[PDB]
Amino acid sequence: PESADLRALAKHLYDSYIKSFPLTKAKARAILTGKTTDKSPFVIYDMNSLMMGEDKIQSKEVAIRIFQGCQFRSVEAVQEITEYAKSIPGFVNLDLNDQVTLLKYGVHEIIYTMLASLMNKDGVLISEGQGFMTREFLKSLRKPFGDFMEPKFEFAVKFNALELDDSDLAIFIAVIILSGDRPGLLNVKPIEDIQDNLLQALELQLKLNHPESSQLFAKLLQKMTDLRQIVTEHVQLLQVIKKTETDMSLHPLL
Ligand SMILES: O=C(O)c1c(Sc2ccccc2)c2cc(Cl)ccc2n1Cc1ccc(Cl)cc1
Repeated sequence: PESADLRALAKHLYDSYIKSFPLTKAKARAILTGKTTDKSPFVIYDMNSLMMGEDKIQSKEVAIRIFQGCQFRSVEAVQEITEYAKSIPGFVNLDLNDQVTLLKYGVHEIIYTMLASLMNKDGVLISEGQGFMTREFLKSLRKPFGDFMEPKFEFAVKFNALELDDSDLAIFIAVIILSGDRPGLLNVKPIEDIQDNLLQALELQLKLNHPESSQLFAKLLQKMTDLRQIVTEHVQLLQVIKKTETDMSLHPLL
């Protein structure tokens, strides 16, 4: 009886989703189907394509500049995640430090999954679908730059297999956002109750959109906890960032 209404509420967030996320998974996999009216984006196999691809988008080296690109488009994505989380009923009624804490620990995970929406078996989409780069080239970068994005693939091959459509991610990223099992938290009640309702809606949205599917919900939550593993493992990265300041390089001619 109650669930009948929230579906609408669920779909409400769907609207804000595309209003907050300009590129949907359906359009990513679509532009990667080849059966699309739009032009096929260009691959990035070899440095030739890099030289001719920076056009279709202080820095000096580029093996760093790519990394700076990933994190830059990340700080662009968070600006979508802010307003999205705002559009969650009750979200602004929680404590400001509690909300910034919620996004504090979830951002890398949700950009992980969205990137998985732009990912595939071998490669990823760049610049709102206008580009495509390959993992094989990614393996060949100077260490540790070669190992930065591959785990992302190691998640995309597992996640995109469930082949969720945007109507599921629109609220799944909400349930990952409103997670109550984080340290340094203040108001316990609101995240518990709202995550309960969220889990109510998500349950039978999952069960409704795919009746042939067998227990995608549960194991997918298990993959949420796997995303928690990967935030446990981002501590290394945030320190490998230390390759970009005062490094005994003199530029007399450059
Ligand atoms: O300009 C971009 O949109 C982009 C960039 S930025 C860029 C990259 C190469 C030449 C010029 C800019 C980017 C960089 C990396 Cl190493 C990986 C993915 C990247 N992307 C695509 C991207 C799309 C979505 C998200 Cl969340 C993160 C990255």
